[PDB]
Amino acid sequence: RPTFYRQELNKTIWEVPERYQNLSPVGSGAYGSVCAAFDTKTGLRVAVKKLSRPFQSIIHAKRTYRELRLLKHMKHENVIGLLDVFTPARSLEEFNDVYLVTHLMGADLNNIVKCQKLTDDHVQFLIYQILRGLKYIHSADIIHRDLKPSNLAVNEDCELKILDFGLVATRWYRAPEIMLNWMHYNQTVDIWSVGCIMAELLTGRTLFPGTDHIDQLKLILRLVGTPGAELLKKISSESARNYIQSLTQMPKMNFANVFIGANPLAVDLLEKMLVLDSDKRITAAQALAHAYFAQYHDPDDEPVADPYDQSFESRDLLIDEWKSLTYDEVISFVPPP
Amino acid sequence: ERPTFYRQELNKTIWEVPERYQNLSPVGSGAYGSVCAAFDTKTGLRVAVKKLSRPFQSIIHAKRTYRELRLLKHMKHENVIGLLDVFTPARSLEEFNDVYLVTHLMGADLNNIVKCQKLTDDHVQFLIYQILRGLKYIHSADIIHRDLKPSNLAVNEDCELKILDFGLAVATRWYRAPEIMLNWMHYNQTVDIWSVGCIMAELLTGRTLFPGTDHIDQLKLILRLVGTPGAELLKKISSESARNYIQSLTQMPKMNFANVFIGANPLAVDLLEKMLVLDSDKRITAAQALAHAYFAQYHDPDDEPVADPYDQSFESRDLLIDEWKSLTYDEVISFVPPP
Ligand SMILES: Cc1ccc(-n2nc(C(C)(C)C)cc2NC(=O)Nc2cccc(Nc3ncnc4ccc(N)cc34)c2)cc1
Ligand SMILES: Cc1ccc(-n2nc(C(C)(C)C)cc2NC(=O)Nc2cccc(Nc3ncnc4ccc(N)cc34)c2)cc1
Ligand SMILES: CCCCCCCCO[C@@H]1O[C@H](CO)[C@@H](O)[C@H](O)[C@H]1O
Ligand SMILES: CCCCCCCCO[C@@H]1O[C@H](CO)[C@@H](O)[C@H](O)[C@H]1O
Ligand SMILES: CCCCCCCCO[C@@H]1O[C@H](CO)[C@@H](O)[C@H](O)[C@H]1O
Ligand SMILES: CCCCCCCCO[C@@H]1O[C@H](CO)[C@@H](O)[C@H](O)[C@H]1O
Repeated sequence: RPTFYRQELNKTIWEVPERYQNLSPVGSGAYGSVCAAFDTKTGLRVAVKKLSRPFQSIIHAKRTYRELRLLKHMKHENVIGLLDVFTPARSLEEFNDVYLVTHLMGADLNNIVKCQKLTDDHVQFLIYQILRGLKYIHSADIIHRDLKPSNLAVNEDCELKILDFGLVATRWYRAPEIMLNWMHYNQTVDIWSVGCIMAELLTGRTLFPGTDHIDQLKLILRLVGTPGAELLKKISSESARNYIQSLTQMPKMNFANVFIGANPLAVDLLEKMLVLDSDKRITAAQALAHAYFAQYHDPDDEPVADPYDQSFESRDLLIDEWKSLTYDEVISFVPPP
Repeated sequence: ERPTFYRQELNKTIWEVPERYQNLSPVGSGAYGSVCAAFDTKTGLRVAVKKLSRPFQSIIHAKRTYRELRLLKHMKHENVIGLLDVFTPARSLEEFNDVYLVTHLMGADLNNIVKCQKLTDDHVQFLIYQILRGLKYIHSADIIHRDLKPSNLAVNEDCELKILDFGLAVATRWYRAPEIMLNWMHYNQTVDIWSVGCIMAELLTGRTLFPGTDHIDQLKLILRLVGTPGAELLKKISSESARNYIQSLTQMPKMNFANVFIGANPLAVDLLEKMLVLDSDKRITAAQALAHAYFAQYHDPDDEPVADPYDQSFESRDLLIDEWKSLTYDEVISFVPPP
């Protein structure tokens, strides 16, 4: 049980153990605020996320538990891990604030696509690592839903980690079914995003730079073509089917022609990721075994999540219970080596 | 007059090297590069061949590649690693993507030794003399090693020592100067003298001086020996919160080192006192240490050379990857082997 100190930073109170020094705001919003800090115990730069109003709404209370529980179980080279979690509170009664701590990310993938023309091997290595972390995330029944270059931390050695930085437009990497307000969607949405990211690493530019969601969808159909009869058989929404069925047919462009400078294996993989029908998209685990990643793929070193349930929508509790569940997860936390 | 190259794969790694280098076997690997031991048929020497990893894949890697080549091309001293050769398979700048560095193959490091024998005082004399002689040279080129530790000091069968950097990816923190762990933003050469003091102590006692489990523990262990900061030193810390923090600790006196290192040569103890001072401005320098009576058997003021002027101006430049690559290529092409 450390000694805590108290400061204000941009109209928010930060109560943090002595071990973290030189707290410097690096971002804030309705989900949390983050400070970069110096971890005196380790000498590493850390990010300290203070969650915003964690128990003031039921949805906040729930988000608070979901994030801590998830992050406590994320133990993979290509996924953000939890270095520390704390609270200034000394008991459950006083418990109203939670702080999450991770390795500070310097650079993201967007910092990289804006600095240089990537070689093929550099694209192989980056997309390999995305797919490796995603295979692990998906095996826990988690969908990322916002994969984009700014949520992908890349160090000096091109070692990549998936985070969620939310506190380069999201719409640009987003699966069409999300933009269409689909009833359910699944983890295949994130494969669409990876397709958009890989394209951009291959050409240097945003694949579908839409100005709004409808422009976005227009650009997508232009490349991949209008839905086929097989896909239409699976659209539940009458008004959607009506609209989609009105459109003039658009053919699928030849990707080998679009991406004329790219490795044909890279082109082949993009064709398997950027498919309208999400059921026909390649999965993260299947994409790892694609020839494009032959120099990187190791089926005995592409691990999957631990057995804890991370997908528990059914639980309909009250703020107080989500609160004590969270409090227990904080107290039981064991730091990584 | 380009050599003929042969290709092979060692550990998912392609090694393309001139025929002169035979019998490659991998001896180390990591994020910075991979190393193979080899036999240089031209010279009859065993060599180490280090293939840099992803040399031009990032701006940071590109500048590291250049930095390492420049530094190794400069180092011409008996107690410091020298460059025997540098090569690339590339025939032009437009082909240039791989860099290989060749040095004399080192047998053991100093760490292998301390574990394996209790060292005589003449033995510690010789090893520490050679570290300071190399350090005097490195420091004279305005280079700071920053990671001096037994695993970065190679020692042959004749007890001849070279400083290098074996790192490719025994804790560094154990030999690290207290100000580096305090995040002092403008540290200087004297950090390496701290490290030498820690290494000498270990050679005398046979055990790590300050085996800290983290940065805080490390500092605790250091203060148990050297004492909590004096009034002189506290005044050099301009942070009120830092000052008050240190003052609220249980105050530790300085231990008398002669009372700590039992049975050691009194001269070695005196030298260690001069190296392990908390205030870096008060530490002995490498040049000064060489003249300490501890090394009277070894010291020769006419055989402790300094480096030719070293142009480090690149460090302060922010350049493109293909610019760093082109500059590295110039240095590959201009390399002249040592006779
Ligand atoms: C409700 C909820 C649930 C889960 C997440 N979540 N999910 C994930 C995946 C799926 C990738 C494992 C990750 C999160 N959360 C997450 O990343 N949280 C988090 C925790 C601590 C710090 C940070 N943020 C940052 N970490 C490191 N460097 C940073 C640099 C700048 C900056 N603005 C934020 C940083 C994020 C987010 C929200
Ligand atoms: C980015 C960068 C810059 C500079 C260095 N650096 N600095 C120095 C000083 C300060 C001592 C001059 C030396 C290095 N680099 C360095 O030693 N590189 C290097 C080059 C070639 C081979 C080796 N490694 C080895 N050399 C000889 N025998 C070995 C035996 C085993 C093994 N695993 C490695 C060996 C290291 C290292 C990295
Ligand atoms: C105008 C653009 C048409 C968009 C078509 C998007 C098709 C999305 O793909 C659909 O995803 C669903 C949700 O995961 C699945 O249930 C469906 O089976 C699948 O076909
Ligand atoms: C699955 C698709 C269902 C929703 C798509 C509706 C978006 C319509 O598209 C929009 O509407 C205008 C006409 O209404 C058009 O002139 C424009 O193309 C566009 O702004
Ligand atoms: C255990 C208490 C922590 C000690 C903190 C020491 C950090 C000193 O930090 C240094 O202090 C100097 C003081 O003028 C400044 O010149 C430097 O810029 C600053 O980095
Ligand atoms: C908690 C124990 C305090 C350790 C204090 C270490 C003092 C280091 O020494 C300091 O190093 C700085 C960096 O070069 C110099 O600028 C200062 O002049 C010097 O006093």
